[PDB]
Amino acid sequence: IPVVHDPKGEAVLPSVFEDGTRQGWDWAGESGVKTALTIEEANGSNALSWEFGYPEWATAPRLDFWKSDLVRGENDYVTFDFYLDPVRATEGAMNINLVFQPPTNGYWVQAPKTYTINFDELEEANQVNGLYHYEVKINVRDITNIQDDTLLRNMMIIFADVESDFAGRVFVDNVRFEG
Amino acid sequence: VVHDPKGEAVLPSVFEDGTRQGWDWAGESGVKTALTIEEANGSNALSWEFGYPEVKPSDNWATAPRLDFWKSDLVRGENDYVTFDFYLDPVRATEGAMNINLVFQPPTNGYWVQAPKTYTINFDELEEANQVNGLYHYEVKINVRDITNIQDDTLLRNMMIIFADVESDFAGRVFVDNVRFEGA
Ligand SMILES: [Ca+2]
Ligand SMILES: [Ca+2]
Ligand SMILES: [Ca+2]
Ligand SMILES: [Ca+2]
Ligand SMILES: [Ca+2]
Ligand SMILES: [Ca+2]
Repeated sequence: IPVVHDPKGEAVLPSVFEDGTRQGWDWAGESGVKTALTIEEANGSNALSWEFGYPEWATAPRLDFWKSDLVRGENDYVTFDFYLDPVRATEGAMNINLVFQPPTNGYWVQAPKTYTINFDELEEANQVNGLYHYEVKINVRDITNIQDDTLLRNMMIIFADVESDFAGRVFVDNVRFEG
Repeated sequence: VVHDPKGEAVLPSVFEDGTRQGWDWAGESGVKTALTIEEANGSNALSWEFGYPEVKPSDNWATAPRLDFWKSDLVRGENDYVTFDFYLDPVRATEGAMNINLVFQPPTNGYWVQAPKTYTINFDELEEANQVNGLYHYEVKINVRDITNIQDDTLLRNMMIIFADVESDFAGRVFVDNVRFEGA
């Protein structure tokens, strides 16, 4: 049978994953990873979670969130808590990028700046018994091609390899816009 | 500050005529130090020196060198990548990384399109990089085929290259050579 995710639920922000569902989160059709998305505990709260490892954006997990009334408004950032529990992580890095697909902008605008996690610097990261925590914060005020009322349609988060050996489980929680 | 002669915009940019072949600092560049032509790896290259500050602005591009290249009839064509040779000769590089991004400003797409994939250099991995006598050589290759908001004939107007700090202590001289579009 196909991979089966936990129930999808209804798209809501902030996404907190406390109702047993993915609160509208799913794989993008073009995701390089389509493994099971389940709700798992991280740092005392339920979180969206999956496992994967990079060979060898083709190998990159790409999460997707569709919501009809998604607009930037007066928000300046998208933020989320991100946790990693590696089985292997000793070299390279991971780049996290944010994309929206406004129909008025050819179905693609990207937050200009990349959020980078450097696996050679894990012993400097916030951590509890092999669970590493990053407060991912990506500036969306800096997107000039949209206005505050532009219908964004869907948000994608891309987790791309940078010559890493990462393999393990990851967790996403508290996805929200912030001023 | 005195740069070497700007020259005329030529692509591919090989820097063999004693000029910058049209390359300059973007107005928003965080570094505006002398841009000169210097030898790297047996060829002449566009070069500057700088170091990132220890205090990191929350705007992750405020301290980034930003090169800019204006040319008429700047188009992707059937090419899939922008490539260049990038060299670093650090005096300090013990931690962090550098993110290289590529931006064009087509008037038909809001004066801003960006290659989706960042090219990242990890300073913790210098011992694994190609080097000769302290000069590290990276083959920067950035996919532009994946920009869906341009077409092969879209006038791009200008190209900038942003060299952003990722929690690094880099200080030293860098070199850029052989900037071009190329096919997959
Ligand atoms: Ca939660
Ligand atoms: Ca582990
Ligand atoms: Ca040259
Ligand atoms: Ca110091
Ligand atoms: Ca080369
Ligand atoms: Ca040196």
